[PDB]
Amino acid sequence: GMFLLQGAQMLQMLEKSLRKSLPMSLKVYGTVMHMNHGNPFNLKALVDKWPDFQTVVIRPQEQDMKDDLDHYTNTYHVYSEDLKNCQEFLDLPEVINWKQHLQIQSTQSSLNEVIQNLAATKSFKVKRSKNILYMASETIKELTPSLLDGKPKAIDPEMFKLSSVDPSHAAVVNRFWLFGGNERSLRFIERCIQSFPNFCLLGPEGTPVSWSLMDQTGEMRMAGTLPEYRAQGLVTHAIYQQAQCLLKRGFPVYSHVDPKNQIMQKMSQSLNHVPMPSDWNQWNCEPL
Repeated sequence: GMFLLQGAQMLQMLEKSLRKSLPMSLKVYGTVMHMNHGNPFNLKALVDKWPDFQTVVIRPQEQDMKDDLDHYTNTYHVYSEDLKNCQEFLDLPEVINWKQHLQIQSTQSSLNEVIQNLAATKSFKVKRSKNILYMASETIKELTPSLLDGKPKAIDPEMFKLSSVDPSHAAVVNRFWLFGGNERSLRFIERCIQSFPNFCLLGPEGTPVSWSLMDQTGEMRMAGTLPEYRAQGLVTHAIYQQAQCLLKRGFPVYSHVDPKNQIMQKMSQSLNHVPMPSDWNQWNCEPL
């Protein structure tokens, strides 16, 4: 079937039900926690059955998804306890509109089978990004304790000053983001700057030299450093502060790393972030 969740009590019941599917449900779980704290991206949660759902999809509002090319807006967060149910649920046009350029995100790699099946029946092509999921040790201990000083090196506070990311910083974030470099990615970065608590280190003339952001899933993302300032652990500082902020507010701290990126794996380990067994996935889908 198809049921729309509404209000704090249902979103809390969904969070509780997803705790035993961590870390595979983490991409959804983080999104739902941020939906329950002001729903800044104006998302909605769909399940196939309630309360005993098998598949959950977080989607945006139809009337916000006007640009068929804007896969940053057209993002769906999925977790399923049964791949056949999942395929039947993602087959419903009120759940996912496959006629747009879209992204599916999940910490559950097994969904690949479902998405490759629908690629044939809904006539889309798919490109998959698969990365290493990292979680803070504090978040593992709170959420998945059965799976279980991390402070950055001191830097000169006269040279580098911790601030928030300003909207005027969006273009530099966009320039360095692996998934950015265009106007659609710039607008998405600007929505993350408006919506969430992000950190940067300012150098000469309040130019950002290193930055840490997060998106509507709660994941820490879009972090970067100007090339001239790399190898001074500036990015460790912005990420450390962003994580401390989220931990103090009771949110999960998690991120992902390209398995080829040795520097960012070592940076994450220096903060006591742990690689998890369930990969981070994004499927970019567009009509043939």
